[PDB]
Amino acid sequence: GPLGSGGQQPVNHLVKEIDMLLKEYLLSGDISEAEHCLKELEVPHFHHELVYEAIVMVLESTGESAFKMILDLLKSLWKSSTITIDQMKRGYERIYNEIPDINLDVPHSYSVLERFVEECFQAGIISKQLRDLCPS
Repeated sequence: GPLGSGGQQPVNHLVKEIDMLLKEYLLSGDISEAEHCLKELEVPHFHHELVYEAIVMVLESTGESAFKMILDLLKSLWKSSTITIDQMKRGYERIYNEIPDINLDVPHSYSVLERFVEECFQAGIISKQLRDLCPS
């Protein structure tokens, strides 16, 4: 019985779906093709992570290239009945509790989150509650 790293099996396949999905979309540039991959799976209890990862993705990035991609990506998924109101709020709240160094160290991401949040406020996907939760 050689080795022995954990008594469980590799079940992190779903995690790769989003990782590859986001990257793929950022490469191609089609929201219709992206949603297609998400439609294949019916796990609404996981998609919540997609939003967060998507937001943080650009938050750390450097350019509006991904900013509009992610924002427009989640925006469509929200009105496409793919991202319930409880999902977005739950995904955004994570940002307020997942910005340890993203804000302090390397001052630039914060300026993005603000624009990303305020931008959604006008889209009609987030209520004053969430927008108010974000630091301005």
